[PDB]
Amino acid sequence: MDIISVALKRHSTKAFDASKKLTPEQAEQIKTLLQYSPSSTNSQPWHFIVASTEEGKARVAKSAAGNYVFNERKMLDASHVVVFCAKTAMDDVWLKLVVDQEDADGRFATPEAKAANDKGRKFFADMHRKDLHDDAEWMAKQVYLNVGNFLLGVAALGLDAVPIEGFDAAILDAEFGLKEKGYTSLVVVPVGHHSVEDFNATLPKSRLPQNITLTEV
Amino acid sequence: DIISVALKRHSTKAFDASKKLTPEQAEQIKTLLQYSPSSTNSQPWHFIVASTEEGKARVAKSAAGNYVFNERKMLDASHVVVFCAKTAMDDVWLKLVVDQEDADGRFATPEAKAANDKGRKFFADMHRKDLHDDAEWMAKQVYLNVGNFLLGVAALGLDAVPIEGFDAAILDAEFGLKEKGYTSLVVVPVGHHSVEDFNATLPKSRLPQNITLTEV
Ligand SMILES: Cc1cc2nc3c(=O)[nH]c(=O)nc-3n(C[C@H](O)[C@H](O)[C@H](O)COP(=O)(O)O)c2cc1C
Ligand SMILES: Cc1cc2nc3c(=O)[nH]c(=O)nc-3n(C[C@H](O)[C@H](O)[C@H](O)COP(=O)(O)O)c2cc1C
Ligand SMILES: NC(=O)c1cc(N2CC2)c([N+](=O)[O-])cc1[N+](=O)[O-]
Ligand SMILES: NC(=O)c1cc(N2CC2)c([N+](=O)[O-])cc1[N+](=O)[O-]
Repeated sequence: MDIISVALKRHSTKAFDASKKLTPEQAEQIKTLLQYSPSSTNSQPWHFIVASTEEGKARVAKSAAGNYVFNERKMLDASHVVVFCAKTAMDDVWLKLVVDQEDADGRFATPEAKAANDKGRKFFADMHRKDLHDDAEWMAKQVYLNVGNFLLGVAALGLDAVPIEGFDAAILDAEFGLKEKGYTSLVVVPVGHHSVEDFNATLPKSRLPQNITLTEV
Repeated sequence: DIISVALKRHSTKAFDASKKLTPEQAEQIKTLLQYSPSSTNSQPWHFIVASTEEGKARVAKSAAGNYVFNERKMLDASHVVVFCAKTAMDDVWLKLVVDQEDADGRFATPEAKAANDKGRKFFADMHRKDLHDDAEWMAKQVYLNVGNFLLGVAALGLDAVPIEGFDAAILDAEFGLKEKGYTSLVVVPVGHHSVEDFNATLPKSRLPQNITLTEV
């Protein structure tokens, strides 16, 4: 069925059925979804942690403490749990890595075309790095775009999920040693299948009317 | 299959100005923008959809400086959507959201409505008072909407291209969204690519998972 039907019917799951795992093929597909999301200048300023074992999810679940105990069950009961992370700083060695990958994938007919791409990426990278001083926020924006792509995609695969901002990033970061690796956790997304306990599965979806949020010209 | 569309979609560099969206597709595009999820269902956004040649030209003005090469995408495309984020989360917006959820029957009792409003106010207060990042927090929700939109339109058989290469100050002044309490973030022309689009035949490139993904 069309994505409009998927968009109108998907929902944030409030409780997962821990016995319903992703199929082996589905496990590979969600990884493909994560990698192929678009990003400004194809910068891909991200890293993903995909927890599928009881041990792995327990380590992620440490972040659902304090005022976030509300999300612990979700992190432990879902089949797979994805931690979306953003680079803490945009370094030149990474920018080079991106251009070389496009080059190796055959996107530049001449060594001038490749040089033109590195320059174009350098323009935006420096605009945020040197002038605006918001490269951390710029990269986080790309990660959130990835989350959006990911949420609709998994729903399209007939999978349930829930985006989570309610977790302790410092706790999660320390658990997986992300700071020293050059990353920071932003959004946690448990994916699997909802249980009968998921009260949100049967409730009507609510959104502000278009006359308030949309202008046609 | 959604994996097929994720692997086949691409950023179109040039649109065929002859291919316009059908009235059904034009409606579906707005449905996608409206139904995207957001933290606490805060929906801190505004969208400007330009379908007329005059409307599109107004948007295209934000690319007259160092972004001249982006004007053609904005004019040749059937529909052009500029994603805007609120500049500040106000109690008036917070009430509109919870009252709308109430109208839509998401609350069984007035206590749940009160609890939902309190839970959202909690997250909203934290960002403006403590973290001092409410503007970026709302902007991130808008980017999440963009991610959802790009996949959605690709699945509809439509071509699109997210554009960051535009002057937000110019675009803001054009549509007066400044006084309205919004800021332009992303421009997304939607339509059908022309035979001229070089990116259409180009292989997609992404870093391998051994670099970006850790399994535990
Ligand atoms: C960035 C982000 C963070 C979220 N964090 C949480 C969370 O911590 N807990 C939760 O139960 N839902 C969370 N949600 C889900 C939203 O509340 C939900 O998307 C919204 O109410 C609309 O409902 P729907 O997703 O079912 O359409 C989050 C959503 C987004 C976009
Ligand atoms: C936030 C954002 C801004 C972008 N801005 C531009 C732009 O100004 N010009 C352009 O040609 N492409 C732009 N793109 C498209 C990206 O360069 C493109 O998604 C990326 O190189 C990956 O290629 P793909 O979209 O074909 O998968 C933008 C993409 C994103 C996510
Ligand atoms: N990687 C790109 O697609 C790209 C290339 C250029 N250069 C070729 C024209 C520019 N830009 O210069 O603004 C901007 C982007 N961008 O996505 O932000
Ligand atoms: N009570 C809820 O079900 C709830 C709680 C949270 N926060 C506390 C974790 C968020 N949210 O943050 O978006 C959203 C919802 N929601 O209504 O979908």
